[PDB]
Amino acid sequence: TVSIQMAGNLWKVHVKAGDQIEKGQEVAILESMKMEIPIVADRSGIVKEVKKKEGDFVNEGDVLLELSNSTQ
Ligand SMILES: *C(=O)CCCC[C@@H]1SC[C@@H]2NC(=O)N[C@@H]21
Repeated sequence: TVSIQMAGNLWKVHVKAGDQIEKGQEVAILESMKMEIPIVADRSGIVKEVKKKEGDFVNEGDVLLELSNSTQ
């Protein structure tokens, strides 16, 4: 459902399976080779699955989150 938008490392994560998010709420943060980019929910929903973890490597179009309302 939600995906990373820049090359980097998933500095922090703020979602869990079964958690709730709302469009524009902070769900992760990128470090990007010493740059800083908040990662916010592309759409509201209940989280079904987190496709990465805090500290994982990530890239533009790499998966981040899967939502029950979007994986019906
Ligand atoms: C350089 O590679 C050393 C570690 C860089 C960590 C970076 S600096 C910008 C981001 N903010 C932060 O606290 N950590 C990330």
